[PDB]
Formats: sequence, structure tokens, C-alpha cells
Amino acid sequence: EFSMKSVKGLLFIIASFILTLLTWMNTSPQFMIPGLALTSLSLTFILATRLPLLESWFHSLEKVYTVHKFTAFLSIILLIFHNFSMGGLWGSRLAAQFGNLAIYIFASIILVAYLGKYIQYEAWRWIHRLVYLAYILGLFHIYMIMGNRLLTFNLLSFLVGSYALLGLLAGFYIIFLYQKISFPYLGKITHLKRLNHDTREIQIHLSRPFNYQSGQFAFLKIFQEGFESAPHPFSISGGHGQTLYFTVKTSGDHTKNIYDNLQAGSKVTLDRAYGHMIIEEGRENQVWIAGGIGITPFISYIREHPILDKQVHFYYSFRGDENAVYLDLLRNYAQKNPNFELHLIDSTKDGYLNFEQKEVPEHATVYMCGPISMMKALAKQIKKQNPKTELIYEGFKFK
Ligand SMILES: Cc1cc2nc3c(=O)[nH]c(=O)nc-3n(C[C@H](O)[C@H](O)[C@H](O)COP(=O)(O)OP(=O)(O)OC[C@H]3O[C@@H](n4cnc5c(N)ncnc54)[C@H](O)[C@@H]3O)c2cc1C
Ligand code: HEM
Ligand code: HEM
Repeated sequence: EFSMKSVKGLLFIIASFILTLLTWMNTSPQFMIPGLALTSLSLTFILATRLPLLESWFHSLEKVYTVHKFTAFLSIILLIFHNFSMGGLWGSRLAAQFGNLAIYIFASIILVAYLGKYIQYEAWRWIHRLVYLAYILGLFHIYMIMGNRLLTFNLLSFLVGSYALLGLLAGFYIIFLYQKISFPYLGKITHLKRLNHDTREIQIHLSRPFNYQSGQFAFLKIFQEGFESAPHPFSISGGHGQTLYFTVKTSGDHTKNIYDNLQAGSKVTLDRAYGHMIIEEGRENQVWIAGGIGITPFISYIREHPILDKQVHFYYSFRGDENAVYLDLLRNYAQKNPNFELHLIDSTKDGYLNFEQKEVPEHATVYMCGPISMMKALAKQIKKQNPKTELIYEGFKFK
């Protein structure tokens, strides 16, 4: 759910709508519903830019994309009502036909957005990018319909133009510029290690020092013959300065390609560090819960803090001993650090993680990284036991 950590972002949405409505209600009341939709559309594009301000305002990128989907639905509902109240299925003049085409493209794209199971991610993104064409068609419709009412020196013109320009710039940046100018960390793959039958560790030497905090992730672009160059999110699993570690589990065609065919010496690009699961900023007492590859952020901390400064109970749940990674590293860390408690749960034979019996520290922060299904029950049990325990969770998807 949403909390005060996102309130600023929420305020930015709410102030966006009221200021829009009060504007239209003052100039063209008959156009509150379309105009609001326009503002909403703009916000949708602004919510896709992955800018650090967005993460600061909405806490996490997952909440950013949740609000992005909400603005999309609000836009489409308002646009459908506007079409019903002010037209039919095809316009009589070019200005109305632009709106017809724009609304058809918007509806089709929103319908296809919930077709990700049947569509590869890159094809999904390429289909999704038609929102820019729909937005341009809608802007053309709006401006040829309104004429000089939106080209004068008044509040309505400034508001409409400002939101339209912000949406246009956000869409252009995310579609055409983000992968070309916003990936300034150029690196070379120097070492690869296969941890088990389906997980590979990648070591990257960068041209510049990379600043991150343990528990954060980054978008990686790989440049190799036979590899896709689309950015994929991976948690940083160690390294400092000009060295980075990423631990990739096989979960699809691209990650299987990484496990099988990735070569040392290939080019990689990284943009920046994302994430709200900063372990070093938590309480003194901490409980770590990792499911499978969700161990990747905590490992980073272990690799960057040889002497543990917190009281940590780590629960690592894996589906069989063949699916476990970094067991020797975790055992060495537990032996070296008396304040580190290690609980290895083989879910095939030991059952599952149950917190109805295990104790929790009083003033404790609980970090969760793993499947949402098994994290939800654990969070419910922990909240039932100690309702004031701080809880942070990070998932491995956006849609
Ligand atoms: C914040 C975050 C941190 C992550 N950290 C790790 C990590 O440390 N180790 C690890 O092994 N995996 C991690 N992942 C998951 C990793 O991003 C996916 O496994 C990978 O991108 C899927 O590639 P694929 O083509 O092999 O999978 P596919 O078979 O194409 O898809 C499988 C799943 O991955 C999603 N997916 C596919 N391509 C992308 C993409 N370009 N961007 C986003 N999602 C995509 C799909 O929506 C689907 O849910 C993380 C994901 C997120 C969001
Ligand atoms: C009017 C409606 C919408 C507009 C204008 C819009 C706009 C955009 C744009 C321009 C991008 C950038 C794509 C790129 O990287 O090239 C994007 C990404 C994204 N959109 Fe939308 N979108 C809309 C609706 C939706 C819906 C309905 C969903 C989910 C059901 C959604 C989820 C996402 C996600 C998850 C991403 C990021 C995917 C990734 O980069 O991995 N959006 N959106
Ligand atoms: C400030 C914003 C907007 C204003 C002032 C506005 C104004 C109008 C007007 C005056 C009409 C009547 C046209 C006619 O009767 O021929 C109309 C129709 C229409 N508009 Fe908009 N519009 C706005 C935004 C949008 C957007 C963003 C879209 C689509 C993305 C859209 C889609 C449509 C559609 C589909 C019609 C139906 C036309 C028809 O079939 O006759 N409108 N709008």
C-alpha cells in the first residue's frame, strides 16, 4: 500500500488534477473531462521516465509504475466518456478523426498491456511505444479543435501547453534518448562463474566508479553477437569502485543466454542505481528473508561489510541443495561474524518458512526479497506478532 514515503508524489498527482479542473471550470467547463484526461495522459508519460525525482517522490519504482497504470486507466475512462458524449465511431472532419484514431490506439495499447504472457518483452515494449503516436494525434486533435483559444496569454493556454510539452518531452526521452544518453557507465565483462546448474555470476570492470548502496539494483545492457541489447534489471551483488558483481538466474531466453553463451570481454552499459531496500539505513536489529535469487542484495552487503555492524538473522530459503548459491560464503560470514545468524531452509525437505513460532527482535527491520506469494504470508505473520516491526520488500517485476 501507499504511505507517507510516497505522499509527495501523490500530492504532485492531486495538485495536477485540481489545478487542471479549476482551470477548465473557469474557462471551458464543457471540457473539464477531456482536459483532465489530457493532464492525466501527460502524467502517465512523466511516470515512465525513471527519473531519480520520481523514485524520491514515489519511494520505489514499483509504486511509480502502479501510479503510471492508474493514470493510464483514468485517462482511458475519461477519454471513452468524452468520445461517447461528443462524437461517434468516426469523425466528420480531420480534427475529429485525429481524436478517433488516438482513442482507438490508446484503447488497443491498454488492452495489449495485459497480454504480456503471450508476448515477448521487447515486442511488448515496441507495441507499447505507439502511445507516443496516439498522444501526438490527440495533441493535433486538441490544437486544431481549439484554435487560438490555446495560443493566447492566459492560464488555460499555459496549463495545456505545459502539460503537453512535458508529456512530449518525457515520451521522447524514454523512447528515443534514455537508452542512448542515460547509460554512462561503460564496462567490460572480466570474469564469469557458474554457481549452480542455472545461476551465473558476472564481474564487470567499469571506466568510472559506480556509486550504490547494498540492496539496490541497476539496468544492464549487454553488447554481444547473438545477445539482445535491451536493459534488464538486476540487483548489484557486490563490488566497489570500478568493479561490479551481478548474479543472474535462468528465468527466460535472455537469462538462459547469459548463463550459456555470455563471454568475457563483452561490452556492458549501466545507467544508475535504483532501489529503496537500503540495508545500511535500517534499524540496528535486522531480519533478512531471501527466496532463491532474492539472496542477491544481501550478498552485496556481506561482500561490502566484512565486519558486520548489525544484529542480523538471515533466512535463506532454497528449493533443494542444487538451487542454493553462496553457501560457502554465507558459512564463512557466519563463522567470522558472531552477530550474524544463518538459517538455511531447504524448502524441498524442511518444509517452508513459518513465523508463527520464530521470535522477532523488538525494534527490528525486516527485509524481504523473493516470491511475492511466500513473502505475503510471512509479512502477515510478522505483522501479527509485532505490529510495529519495520517491513521493506522488493519484488522482481514491474507488470
Ligand atoms: C528490481 C529487480 C531486481 C532483479 N534482480 C535480479 C537478480 O539479482 N538476479 C536475477 O537473476 N534476476 C533479477 N531480476 C529479474 C530479471 O530482471 C529477469 O529475470 C529478467 O529481466 C528476465 O529476462 P528473460 O528474457 O530471461 O525472461 P523472460 O522469459 O523474457 O521473462 C520472464 C519474466 O521477466 C520479465 N522481464 C523480461 N524481460 C524484462 C525486462 N527487460 N525488464 C524487466 N522485466 C523483464 C517478464 O515480464 C517476466 O515476468 C530482477 C528484477 C527486478 C525488477
Ligand atoms: C495511456 C496509457 C499509457 C501510456 C501513455 C504509457 C506510456 C509508456 C511509455 C512511453 C513507456 C516507455 C516504453 C519504453 O521504454 O520505450 C512505458 C513503459 C511502461 N509501461 Fe506504460 N503507458 C500506458 C499504459 C500502461 C499500462 C496499461 C501498463 C500496464 C498494464 C503500463 C506499464 C508499463 C511498464 C511496466 C513500463 C516499463 C516497462 C519496462 O521498461 O520494463 N503502461 N509506458
Ligand atoms: C482539452 C482537450 C480536448 C478538447 C477541448 C476536445 C474537444 C473535442 C471536441 C470539440 C469534439 C467534437 C468534434 C466534433 O464534433 O467533430 C471532440 C470529439 C472527440 N474527441 Fe476530443 N477534445 C480533447 C481531447 C481529446 C483527446 C486527448 C482525445 C483522444 C486521445 C479525444 C478524442 C475525441 C474523439 C474520439 C472525439 C469524437 C469525434 C467524433 O467522432 O465526432 N479528445 N473533442
